[PDB]
Amino acid sequence: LVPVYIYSPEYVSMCDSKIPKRASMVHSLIEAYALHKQMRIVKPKVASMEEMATFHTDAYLQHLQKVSDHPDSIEYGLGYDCPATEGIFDYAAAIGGATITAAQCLIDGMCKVAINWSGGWHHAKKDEASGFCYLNDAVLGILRLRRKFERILYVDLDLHHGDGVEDAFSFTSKVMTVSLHKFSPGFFPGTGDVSDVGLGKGRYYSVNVPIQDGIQDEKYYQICESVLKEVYQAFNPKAVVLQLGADTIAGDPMCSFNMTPVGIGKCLKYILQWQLATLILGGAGYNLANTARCWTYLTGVILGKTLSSEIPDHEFFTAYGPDYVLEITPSCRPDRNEPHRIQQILNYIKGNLKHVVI
Ligand SMILES: CN(C)c1ccc(C(=O)NCCCCCCC(=O)NO)cc1
Ligand SMILES: [K+]
Ligand SMILES: [K+]
Ligand SMILES: [Zn+2]
Repeated sequence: LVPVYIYSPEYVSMCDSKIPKRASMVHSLIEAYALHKQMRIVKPKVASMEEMATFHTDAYLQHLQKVSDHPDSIEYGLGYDCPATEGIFDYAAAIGGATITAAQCLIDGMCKVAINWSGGWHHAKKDEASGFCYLNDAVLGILRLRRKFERILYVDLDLHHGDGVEDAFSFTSKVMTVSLHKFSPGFFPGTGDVSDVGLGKGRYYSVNVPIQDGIQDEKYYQICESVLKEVYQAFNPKAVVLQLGADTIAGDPMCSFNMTPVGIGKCLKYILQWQLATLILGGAGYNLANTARCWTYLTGVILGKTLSSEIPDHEFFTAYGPDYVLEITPSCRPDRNEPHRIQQILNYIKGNLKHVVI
């Protein structure tokens, strides 16, 4: 019935310690619009060792636990991108447990939509941290959904390729991954061309949409809708995990895409009208107020509400200056997506999906 909102004061505090206080900012703006009163608030459980090991190796988890300049930390992806800091293991278990909790609410029929805005760390591998992701909560959520759902669709609308989730399932046809992302030689993580379709028994069950700098709402939605329409018809998913990293939004320091929350919101609406069990994740997002703006707007989308344009007073009201509105304005810079290259990509994907059964 009513969407589940994964939240506790303790969870937000844990998450608050790259994105300082971002979790507080997201939650307080959502509360400032009183959207929490229309959702079922569910305290997240901390992920157990066994739950985390549904994906990650015990060697990696014990190392993460142990360092939470160790000679083995380079081997496990900890360092330049993923600093070893105290309590990072408790932080990871909290995020992983929160997404698992959301997945369990979906399995139990408590809701059709469960939200963990602090999840979405799509780069972590079974045995290695990557791209500021210590634990892959999306994979953990998908593996939990697999207890019930025979076909799971993962949609990744983060600026970056969801490589960790794709690689985790690249050999299976039970989970289809779809990532829209900037793809450009030199741009992290460097994978996810349209020719990347998965491996072995999973061949054609990964979909990658490489997009160039400067794309705005209308063309982004056209791409997303056409891919997801073809995907829905070909795969007939029974559950969806949706990653909504806001580093695509105009004003992010990544300064790559030029999206607003309204355009992401149309993609979200298209997925929601499927009326499937849907697990909503956040992810990256480096302009903190814009990320709160985005995910607050999307929470309203989930609840079918139109939010007031004026940022309501709350703890972080001043971060929304000097104009204090919810809307985000695209930057005045070129869209580098050639329409015929985009259509070539769509044709390639359509052909790939003709091989997908059931
Ligand atoms: C100014 N400064 C200190 C930095 C700027 C950029 C990066 C970076 O992109 N590094 C490569 C790793 C990018 C991982 C992207 C994480 C993400 O948003 N995934 O969705 C690093 C430092
Ligand atoms: K993506
Ligand atoms: K797959
Ligand atoms: Zn990203």
